[PDB]
Amino acid sequence: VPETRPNHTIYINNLNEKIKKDELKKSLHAIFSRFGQILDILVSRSLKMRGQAWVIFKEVSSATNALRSMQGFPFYDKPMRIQYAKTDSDIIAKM
Amino acid sequence: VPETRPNHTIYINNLNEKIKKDELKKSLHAIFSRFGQILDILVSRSLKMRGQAWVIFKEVSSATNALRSMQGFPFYDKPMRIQYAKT
Amino acid sequence: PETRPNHTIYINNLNEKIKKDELKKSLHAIFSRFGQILDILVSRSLKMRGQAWVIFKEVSSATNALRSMQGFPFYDKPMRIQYAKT
Repeated sequence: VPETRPNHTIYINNLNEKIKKDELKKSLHAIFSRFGQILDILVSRSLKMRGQAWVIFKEVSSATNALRSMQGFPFYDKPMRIQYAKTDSDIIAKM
Repeated sequence: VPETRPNHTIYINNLNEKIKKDELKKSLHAIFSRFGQILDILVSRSLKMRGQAWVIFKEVSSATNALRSMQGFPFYDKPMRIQYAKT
Repeated sequence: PETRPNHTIYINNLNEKIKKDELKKSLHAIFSRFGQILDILVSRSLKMRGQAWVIFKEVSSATNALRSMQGFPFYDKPMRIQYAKT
């Protein structure tokens, strides 16, 4: 059940697909910044990748609090669906 | 993203529209009183207020614990959708 | 009542594709971080499908598991969690 095992990265699904990547990244930064230091936020607007984002935290504890605190939060009328990434970002190996 | 910025008041939607007002308020009180001092609960089944409820806590910290703990709780067979109220 | 803390969480909206043995091993792997699990009840009878009970040694463990895993998207389905009721 790797998606339930804490690591530095949360995977968010069920995001409103009408939000532009630029606006999405700024909004996710304002939502998630209260849980710890964000290294970066990933959004692909490649057709298959819409409604999805990755928030990478400096510490695992920050990602866990963010995941438990924001699970199901109705953002632009849609509940956020949050997991941990199955694999954690290469940036963590470089920390 | 002001719906995600902590406030004294939580805004709940996706409430079961078949529950009547006196029973919905009493149930909302019984669920939310463990998180802090509740100043008041606004429910109306009138117009664009239906399926919704405002719980006003004495302290913001109580609202934050209430919203995070009860987000998606299946209340009368519907998952609670909880935001902070707008200022 | 479903909101009043007790030793046991009742989970539904579980994907019915999952078989008894894998579902119990998966639920133990998911919920073991919240406290000591005493057992997990699963039945693959029709009326018991998509459902499970996780019994913790302490009520505080059950409360943490329910608040922490509420709505968790497991096999494409957000977990629905309540405390066990009569």
